[PDB]
Amino acid sequence: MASMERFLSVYDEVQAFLLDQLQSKYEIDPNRARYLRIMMDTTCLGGKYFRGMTVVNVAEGFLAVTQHDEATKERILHDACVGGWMIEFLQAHYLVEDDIMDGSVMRRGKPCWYRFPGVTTQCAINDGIILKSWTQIMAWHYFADRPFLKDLLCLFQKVDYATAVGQMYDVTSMCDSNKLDPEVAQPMTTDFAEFTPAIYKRIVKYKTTFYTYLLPLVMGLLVSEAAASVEMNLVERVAHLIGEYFQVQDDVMDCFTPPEQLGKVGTDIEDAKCSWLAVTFLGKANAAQVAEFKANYGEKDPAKVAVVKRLYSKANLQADFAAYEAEVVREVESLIEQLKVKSPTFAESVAVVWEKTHKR
Amino acid sequence: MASMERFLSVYDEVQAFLLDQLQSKYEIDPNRARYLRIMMDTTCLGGKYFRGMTVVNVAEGFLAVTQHDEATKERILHDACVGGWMIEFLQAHYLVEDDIMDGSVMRRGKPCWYRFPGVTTQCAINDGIILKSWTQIMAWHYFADRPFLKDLLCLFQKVDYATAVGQMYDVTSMCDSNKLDPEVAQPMTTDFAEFTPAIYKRIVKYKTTFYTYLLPLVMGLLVSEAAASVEMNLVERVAHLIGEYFQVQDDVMDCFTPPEQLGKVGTDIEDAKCSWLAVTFLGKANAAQVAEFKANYGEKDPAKVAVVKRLYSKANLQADFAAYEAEVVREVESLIEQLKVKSPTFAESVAVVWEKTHKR
Ligand SMILES: NC(=O)CN1C[C@H](O)[C@H]2C[C@@H]1Cc1c2[nH]c2ccccc12
Ligand SMILES: NC(=O)CN1C[C@H](O)[C@H]2C[C@@H]1Cc1c2[nH]c2ccccc12
Ligand SMILES: [Zn+2]
Ligand SMILES: [Zn+2]
Ligand SMILES: [Zn+2]
Ligand SMILES: [Zn+2]
Repeated sequence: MASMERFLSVYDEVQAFLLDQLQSKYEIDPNRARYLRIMMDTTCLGGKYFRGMTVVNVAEGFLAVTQHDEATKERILHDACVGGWMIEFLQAHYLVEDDIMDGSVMRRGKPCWYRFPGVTTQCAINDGIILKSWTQIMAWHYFADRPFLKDLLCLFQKVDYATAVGQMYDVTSMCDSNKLDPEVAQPMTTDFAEFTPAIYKRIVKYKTTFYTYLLPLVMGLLVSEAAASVEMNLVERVAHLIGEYFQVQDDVMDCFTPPEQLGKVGTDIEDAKCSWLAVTFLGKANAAQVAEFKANYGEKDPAKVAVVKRLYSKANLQADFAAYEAEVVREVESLIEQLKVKSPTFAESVAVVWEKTHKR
Repeated sequence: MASMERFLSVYDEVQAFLLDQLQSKYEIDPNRARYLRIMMDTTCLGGKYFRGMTVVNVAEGFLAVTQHDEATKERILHDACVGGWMIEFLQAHYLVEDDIMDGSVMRRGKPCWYRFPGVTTQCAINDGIILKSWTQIMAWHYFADRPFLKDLLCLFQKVDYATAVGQMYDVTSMCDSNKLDPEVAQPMTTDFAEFTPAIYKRIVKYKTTFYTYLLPLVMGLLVSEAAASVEMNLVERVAHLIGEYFQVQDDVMDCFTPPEQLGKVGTDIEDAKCSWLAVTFLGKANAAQVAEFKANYGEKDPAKVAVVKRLYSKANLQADFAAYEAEVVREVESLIEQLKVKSPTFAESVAVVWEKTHKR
């Protein structure tokens, strides 16, 4: 069985399980079951399934070098699929709630879920809640007697929290920290002093890397019973590095990838985000370029957004991206080599994760 | 130590723990720590702490009849407090997100959290996410080696899901079920056929009773190591009964308690909610009263809201409330007696829970 086909089949299985359980235990009626089915499908399907598949791919690496009964190999791959769907559903929660928080219009070439006519924000906040609850229902049902359940739930819990923290860092990244105050509306930064590489790294580390790289890699180890084969400090370091690179790419694409390819009109400039482009621009600009940036950043007006996009082009940030890319290739290859000391198989999974990120 | 004083002290302890951990592990800065402190305080404190205190009160019942070392009694009461705060923080999550979903203005005589000038919906959705994440961080840290941790996490997980499901039932309770469709905007019911006692019971059971009564009672048993002393089907039945009664009271107060005492302008009539008053009115009204109800329910216009409030007064729903109250007293006393068979101590805790609900 090709891994994707298996992964997708298990989607249907898990869907049927959750909807059947809503009918047999939660007194749900068929129309609300259908609404939840459509919500699940709309919010969980249609991406690349990179996160979930990584769990599968890591478990597959281990199966290739381990002795198991056929039924045990099937159980491990099933677990990896269910674990991969937990992560996909966790992502789905975040995208639903983030699109509402940000007033986003499109996601993957279709309207954000809250914008569907029969959903609205009033339902969609709650639908996002249900998405994350489903992660836990999946785990407790499929993994009830599993030796890794404790460790998986504790990991998942910490990743989810880190992610929420990172969302706070992200949506506040254009405020001056000294002024943040629930009681007082926030004038956006005028100095941009907090647009630094270290601060940027903090935002990305928490908002993206834990759920996108750390969780799938570690979940793949846990469902394999393989965590003690690896140095967890190395997994953390490589996860944070690769996940940073992934987010820098995303930031560049926000600004420069045409909307049909992105699936979205990018609005990071209008949203004053602490993006890689803004931080890097500010790391090389002269006084006049800085002053023009400050006059135009963070504003819906398209003439102002264009001035920022021009500032970026003429700053030749492509060069900085290529230098950043070269440094990450060094560090990621170094980490892959260190991982080979205790697990060559896992190191290869990490190499695959890196290629799929690097090329896309 | 009076139980409240202990409960409140443990709030400070847990707060310090979560904020210190954000600084030592999550790279948080002091201004964002302060923002999270104020969010926690605003959203978690100021109510009656009925839910959390019930956990304490049930654990206290058991301590009174059990032999324990002093240090064990302190550990059980500390656990009960932390467990009680999990529930308080879970409630806080729901109120934050519900107030946003419903576009509510006030909560406990103060602006809803999303309405604070330095919060906004964009932050508040996420703050509500963090609230629920904190429940899990508390459990894993305080209960890491506890024999009940599995059972507590699984229970909490199921209650939270039931609650989310119940929120879906509540916000869709004015739609015709046959028309619910994510793709199509929802004309509210014209027939009110789904305003029935059974349907009403389904909404309240899921939206309120599991988190308000079932979870605190069962948590109190789990932290006491006392769950096998009791018939869980009876706990469920009494929880659902008392929690129904609590919600009927709430519904009556929405409509008839002046706003300064409620802490809120009630909007259930404008919001077309399936409330006890609407269902009960429809259970006794004549044709002309029904037709006048349908012409005015579910509309902001204050002349229309007054017509509905008059319809309710002149229908003498006070009589139906008194009859409903009498029946619940029978059933709750019956259940309390059945609970005495295996645990007289627990039955008394349930009697206390009932009195605090019945009188308030
Ligand atoms: N009328 C506007 O659209 C202004 N707009 C709002 C964007 O949300 C965004 C960027 C900007 C200012 C701002 C942003 N984010 C913040 C957080 C704190 C303090 C200021 C901001
Ligand atoms: N302009 C208004 O305020 C109309 N108002 C909106 C209230 O939210 C509410 C009651 C009503 C109709 C409605 C309600 N809820 C629903 C769910 C599905 C379908 C119709 C409704
Ligand atoms: Zn966002
Ligand atoms: Zn982006
Ligand atoms: Zn509500
Ligand atoms: Zn109410």
